[PDB]
Amino acid sequence: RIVNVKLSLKRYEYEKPFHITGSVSSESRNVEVEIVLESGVKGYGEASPSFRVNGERVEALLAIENAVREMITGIDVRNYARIFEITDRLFGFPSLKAAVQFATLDALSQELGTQVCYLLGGKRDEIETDKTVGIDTVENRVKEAKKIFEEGFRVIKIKVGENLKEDIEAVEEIAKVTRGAKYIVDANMGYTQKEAVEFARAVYQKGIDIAVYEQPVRREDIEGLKFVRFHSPFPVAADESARTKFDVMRLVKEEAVDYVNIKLMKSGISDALAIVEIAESSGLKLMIGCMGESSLGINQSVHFALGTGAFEFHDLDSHLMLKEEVFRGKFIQDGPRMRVK
Amino acid sequence: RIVNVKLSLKRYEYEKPFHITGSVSSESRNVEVEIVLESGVKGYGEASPSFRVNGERVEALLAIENAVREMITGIDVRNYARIFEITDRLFGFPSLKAAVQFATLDALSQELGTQVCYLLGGKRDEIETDKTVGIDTVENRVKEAKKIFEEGFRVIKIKVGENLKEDIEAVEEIAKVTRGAKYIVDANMGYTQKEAVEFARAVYQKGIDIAVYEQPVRREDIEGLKFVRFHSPFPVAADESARTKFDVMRLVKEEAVDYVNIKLMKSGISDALAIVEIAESSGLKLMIGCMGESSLGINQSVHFALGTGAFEFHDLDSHLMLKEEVFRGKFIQDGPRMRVK
Ligand SMILES: [Mg+2]
Ligand SMILES: [Mg+2]
Repeated sequence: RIVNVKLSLKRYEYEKPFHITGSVSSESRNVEVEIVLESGVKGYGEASPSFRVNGERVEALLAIENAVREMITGIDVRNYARIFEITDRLFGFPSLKAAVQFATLDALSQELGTQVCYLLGGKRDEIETDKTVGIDTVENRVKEAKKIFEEGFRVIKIKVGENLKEDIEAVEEIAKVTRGAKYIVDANMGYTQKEAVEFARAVYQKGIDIAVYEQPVRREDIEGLKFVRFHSPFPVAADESARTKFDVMRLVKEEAVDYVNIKLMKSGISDALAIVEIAESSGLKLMIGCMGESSLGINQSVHFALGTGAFEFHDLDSHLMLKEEVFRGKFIQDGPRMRVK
Repeated sequence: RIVNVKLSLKRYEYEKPFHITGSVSSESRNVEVEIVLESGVKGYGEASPSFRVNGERVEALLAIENAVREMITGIDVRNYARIFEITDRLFGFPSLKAAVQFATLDALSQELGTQVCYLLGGKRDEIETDKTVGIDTVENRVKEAKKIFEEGFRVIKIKVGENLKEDIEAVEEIAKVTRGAKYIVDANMGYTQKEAVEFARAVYQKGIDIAVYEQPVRREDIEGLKFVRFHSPFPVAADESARTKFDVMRLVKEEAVDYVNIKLMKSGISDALAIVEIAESSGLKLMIGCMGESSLGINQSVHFALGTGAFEFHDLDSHLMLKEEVFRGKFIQDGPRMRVK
């Protein structure tokens, strides 16, 4: 039984300003969640709210701690489905929903003498994450790309979306100095339908292959996502357009995308599990991503990825871009590789 | 880790012959599955093969005991997702796939010190099953209906499909002497689309309400199921047409039915979990059914239902129709009520 739920503000600084389409961050403000059971067991989760994607604000999350306590204290974690249904009402605070739900499983796994990944199926023992190259000058982008490659990452995520011509130039240059690596391009909704297609064609013509082309158009433009998918040689993914299990069910029905970038910060554990099942029951493929989680937060996704083994690609580099005094995940990080203890 | 698997035939005789559209059974021949772990823990499951629904034959299941053994031994039950994936290759032996997957969770939960239902979410502490009135003369159907009503069952499942006129009469007669009960009518594919619609409209005209109208047409007639759904007042369910998670995705995409009768014997635990997620992500509603399971076999569905709490109706009565020496389920039953220990 849950006897207490604590929310705490935790600030983390980025090695350097992180720039993506329409956004620049030098700080990541998260809300840490701790659940305490009467037995003494403590489960931990982390919420990394996004105003841009989920409409959330950290101050708002912190303001509802008491309501969260009233919602689930007294409930036994072995009846976790009840906790999941209740926390699903927090659809306006998706990142907190995710933290609370994971902390619940974290606590439950401890009581059962096991780990969250095994509770979810323990399908994989290891997964590899890519690392992101934020928007900057072509020169700096190429520089960072080389450094990432030299660090051992064989999947490089390239941000674009604000300048088609320069974006194409950047991808081409990066490709030259990182032969052997796969590439993921993320426009974070910056392109129009035709621009998105032009980008893919231009890069394809140079002999460059893109593993995943993330959310090229605006979030409401489902038809646009489909248009790019059907007129672009690379796998197209929905990120901002895919927050709930209902959004995914809709994207599948419309045959809108080849991929969906699942993020616990958008869907929580409950919807994430539904999306995994939906993808495995259709032609949809998945990749798991992140927002601004610290190591404790990425831990939630690592266990989810390892347990379900449902992803072709993993973009869980958030903690790698933040200055963090001490590692706090229940997993092992070895370069791009991640395993469980 | 699993060090061995054993399959063995188990026969159960019916209190009386069970008659449904195009099939009469006097006995249920099941295949019990036992998995042994290096720790000494033993997991149990039961396969109730259906030749009519799954194309399975008891002899064939027993014949591949060695193959199954080779497939799963050496795998830790904490990595159950791996076992699920491997056993998914037994799509030609669905009932066996179910028995093995459940035996796995049964063994896993024992090691973790909990029960299968809690492992699956522990959503509910109690569920209620209906009881079936097989095909017979109107007079005998009415007699069995009264008896079932007297036993405390408030949801009565009525078999029909071989005689439209007599079927209507049977349902109308049963309704008069069981006021207060809800009814589920199952045609087992016996009607043409128009006959199915006429059956429903006639019952409706007499002021009778049908909770679930199961598989009124042939299994391949998806548009027929949809036709009945759009032209009759009661919720229409797919049973024989819904075996795999892929069948369900198709049924949802085509808006063919209101309900899907999930059966572990058709889907196994893996697909059943996917179907539950697909339903919760759409307008689809679910009921859980059975084939010819004995108490040990029904236990698999009871835990699935209690843990997921995903069903509106429960048709888990096969063990109540079979003569069984000793009860062998890990659950408690009081009339239509079923709870866990
Ligand atoms: Mg993205
Ligand atoms: Mg049926």
